[PDB]
Amino acid sequence: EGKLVIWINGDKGYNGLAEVGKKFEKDTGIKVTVEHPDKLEEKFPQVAATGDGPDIIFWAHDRFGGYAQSGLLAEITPDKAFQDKLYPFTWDAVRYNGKLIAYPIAVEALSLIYNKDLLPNPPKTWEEIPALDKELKAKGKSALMFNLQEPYFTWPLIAADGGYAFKYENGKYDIKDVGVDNAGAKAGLTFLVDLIKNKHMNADTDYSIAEAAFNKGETAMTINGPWAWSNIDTSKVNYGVTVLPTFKGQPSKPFVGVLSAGINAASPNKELAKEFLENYLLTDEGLEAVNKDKPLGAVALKSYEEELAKDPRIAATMENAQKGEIMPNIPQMSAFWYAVRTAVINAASGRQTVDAALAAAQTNAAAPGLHAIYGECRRLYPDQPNPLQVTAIVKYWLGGPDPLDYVSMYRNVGSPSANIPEHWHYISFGLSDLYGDNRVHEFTGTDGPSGFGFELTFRLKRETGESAPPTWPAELMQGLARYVFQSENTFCSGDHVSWHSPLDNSESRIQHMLLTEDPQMQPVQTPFGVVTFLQIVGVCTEELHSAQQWNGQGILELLRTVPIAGGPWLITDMRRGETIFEIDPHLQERVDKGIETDGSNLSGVSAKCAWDDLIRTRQLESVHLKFNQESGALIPLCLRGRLLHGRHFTYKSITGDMAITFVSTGVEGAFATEEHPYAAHGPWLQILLTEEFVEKMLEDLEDEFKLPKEYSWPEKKLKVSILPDVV
Ligand SMILES: OC[C@H]1O[C@H](O[C@H]2[C@H](O)[C@@H](O)[C@@H](O)O[C@@H]2CO)[C@H](O)[C@@H](O)[C@@H]1O
Repeated sequence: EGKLVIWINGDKGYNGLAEVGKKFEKDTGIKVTVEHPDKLEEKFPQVAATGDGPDIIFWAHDRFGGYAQSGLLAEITPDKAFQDKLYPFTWDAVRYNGKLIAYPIAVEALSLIYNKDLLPNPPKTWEEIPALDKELKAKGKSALMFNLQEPYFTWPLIAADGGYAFKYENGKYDIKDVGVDNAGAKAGLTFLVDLIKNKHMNADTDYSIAEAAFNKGETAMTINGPWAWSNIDTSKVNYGVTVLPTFKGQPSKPFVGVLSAGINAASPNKELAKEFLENYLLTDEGLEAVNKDKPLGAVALKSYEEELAKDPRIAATMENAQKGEIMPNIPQMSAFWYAVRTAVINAASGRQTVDAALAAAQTNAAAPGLHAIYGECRRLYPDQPNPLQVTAIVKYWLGGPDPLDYVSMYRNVGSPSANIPEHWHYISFGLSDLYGDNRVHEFTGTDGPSGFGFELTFRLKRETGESAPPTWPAELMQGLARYVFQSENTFCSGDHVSWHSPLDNSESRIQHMLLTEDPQMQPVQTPFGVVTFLQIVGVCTEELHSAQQWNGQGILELLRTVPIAGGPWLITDMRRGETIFEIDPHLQERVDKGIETDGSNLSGVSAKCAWDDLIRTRQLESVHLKFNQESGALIPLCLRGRLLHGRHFTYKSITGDMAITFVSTGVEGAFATEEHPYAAHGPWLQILLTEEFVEKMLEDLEDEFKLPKEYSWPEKKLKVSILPDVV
């Protein structure tokens, strides 16, 4: 046996297609499920990896070339007698690198739908509409309303003056030659932004807002595909479907899309899928059942096409399809669509000028490394297609100071069941290789790290009454990114960073940072390398010191067990006023134990100290070490945490040039022999302590405020005193 699961976008006929699925189950006994998940075009390549996905997937052909290259689609194998049933150009739309990768279903193209009662003669040009809108606003109506959230609906205007996505030149598509940035495209988008300034259209208008407006008669026009006609029938609005308005004398060029059905390559039911598609859905009866639910446009099945051809609504669809351009199916299409999805929104909402919104989409459409990261982000935040975002306006590769080209700011609602608070999630762009053209980072192929190999992320606890994420952390990430770039020393999970300043420039006690693998962002494959995601975690100086004395990983584990200091997701709360050792005093024990068993990472310190006798190599037999109180409290960590693990530890002087290097029995390099344990080169003193003597010395050192204290022995002496160093 086997099941058959189908995905089809919500605006299409999923109920008519379900009827066809019923007839299949009747005649065959195989159950056909139909689902219309949100953002199915993005979710497919996500869950086709785990094969948790549909046996069949429906969408415009432009997406498929991208699926096919990722090996997510099985090649379809119709015989000649079936191929003759559909038009040759619709098989063209589903052909990628020589193979048929999906069955074509229907041809879609945007048309101008107008309310005959409100507007008997629809305007032949775009420029007519501002005028036409004043007349309609007088009697309380509007002239035009259509989806401005999706570039698919505003692209006909942008392309009217000849703006394009990729150029069909010399037999192929030129992937770097994108045309969203030329005069024609700016002329089209400038005109769209104008309409919104003069309040003929509103930037907030999405699909369901426009559809409701037109179907209640509140607006005289709209732009939409054959699928929308069904609901205008139910509204009983007296409407007609016609050619789109011209712009500057040239026609609107809508991207024509062929609704196609592909078969999952991980489907165990490729044969059942071939039967359902070839001998049920693709016939006069099957296509009819889907057309009745929501019109398909001009179907690819020659027979049922000639039957509907009379329908003037179809005639107007193909008239606009002729003036438009058929969408390419190359993998780079999704990139292009996203680049423009943003450009149009930013340019319309006022976030950005038309001239720079399109100049942005130009570099970002071409740019593979950027795309991949956005793809993960969109995997985490499906319902935030346009996040507040900081952009470096003077790019880092034109001499600019700030190396992060972008920093995106998402809203993470957290988890109420697992005690993870609502917070802001920042992701950076530019530490990895975004463009792969040797502009910022050396191109090192698909094998190895992409640029530095990671991007920063940050999770900031949401303060109360905060409508939007603050922007100060984007500044911080610019600071860290500069730190990495200039030094060329990369970071790993567990590393620490001394910042010595409250991260937000308020008095916050959080003044440092540990780094750790972001708990949600998953490493990505890029055509320029691999990109993992490091997350910054704010910490107090007390905690930064623990991480230096013990380890980064160990302290990170602790921040996870104290919810108000990070929790499982290590969220930074900038209003935290207590260290984790003051919240849970019994944690200090865990660290000390962690040091006794793992050992200290601290190889030395710059502190107030000196030594005295009681270039050459002076061999001595009586030594008097002098420390500050602060650096004297270190001595037990030096003994227990390093000399016992067979490691050296060095105190540098900083008031001079003296130094004291404690050396265990049996470490290479070092000139105290233990025939004569106290040798000096210099101001450079090395003193070797046997395990026996270290263990007893630790008993004798118990750190109260008495000074100067002094400890003595048969070997040696050790003072801790106060001002002498600074004087
Ligand atoms: O807007 C970007 C989007 O455009 C196209 O999506 C269309 C789709 O082709 C239509 O059948 C209908 O469902 O409207 C969609 C836009 O809301 C592209 O096919 C798609 O890849 C792209 O992301």
